[PDB]
Amino acid sequence: IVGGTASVRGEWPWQVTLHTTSPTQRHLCGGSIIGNQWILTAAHCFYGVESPKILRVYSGILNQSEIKEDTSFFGVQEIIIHDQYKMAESGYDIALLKLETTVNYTDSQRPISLPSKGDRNVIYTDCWVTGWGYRKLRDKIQNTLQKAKIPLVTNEECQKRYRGHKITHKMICAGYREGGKDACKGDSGGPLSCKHNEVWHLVGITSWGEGCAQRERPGVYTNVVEYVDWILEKTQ
Ligand SMILES: Cn1nccc1-c1cnn([C@H](CC2CC2)c2ccc(-c3c(-n4cnnn4)ccc(Cl)c3F)c[n+]2[O-])c1
Repeated sequence: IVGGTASVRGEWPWQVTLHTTSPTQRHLCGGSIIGNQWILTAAHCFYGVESPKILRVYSGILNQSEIKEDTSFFGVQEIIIHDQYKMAESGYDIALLKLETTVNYTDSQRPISLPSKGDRNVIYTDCWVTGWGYRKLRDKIQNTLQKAKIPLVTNEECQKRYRGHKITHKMICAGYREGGKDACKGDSGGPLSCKHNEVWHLVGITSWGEGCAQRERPGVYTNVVEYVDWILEKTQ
């Protein structure tokens, strides 16, 4: 996260850190708890992942340094990538992780609701991007989970900033005109979380952008509301 600030414990309890363990253990991507056995993340995260065997899902984590050899984690039973996914910039950047067991929800590990049926025309004005990613394009995975408040941009404006790409209704963009706050390397797969009527909804999945926090180059997110039917079909 560029231009963000440190979170505190329990602040974003649906945020998980997905680790790979091949050839070494490291944070790979963010993700969001959406059910007791289900993480929603980005399909692009699994480029070069040979199988679910090497993945570990950690929940209730504030600092990456909390993770040691005896830290509990969830195994991944299945990676479900959208059947139309080819590359992040062309959309369908969405994946479900089915965990090997059920999360028991606690103050530190909580689900986030999907965008609600009937809220199709809600204007979200309180949206936050979170993660352990870089604070600038040439950096390092951060220890403490970072947060940044970022305004949604219309798809029309977003297309004007990305005239080499097809910005579709299945994407949502977010960013300041002058830049300064954005996701960056290591944040993808995590949530764009928006609060409406004091309830958090998973509005976006952090996906891609041209650089990090550049002026007139918003971050691009998978528009979760357009995949609710797909999510429900897979989780049922
Ligand atoms: C894990 N790891 N450890 C070390 C390095 C990394 C690493 C490297 N790239 N990535 C991912 C993709 C990769 C996981 C398949 C990635 C790709 C793009 C973005 C991104 C950007 N950026 C544009 N230029 N940089 N960022 C801007 C906006 C928005 Cl909205 C974004 F999503 C974020 N991430 O995370 C993780």
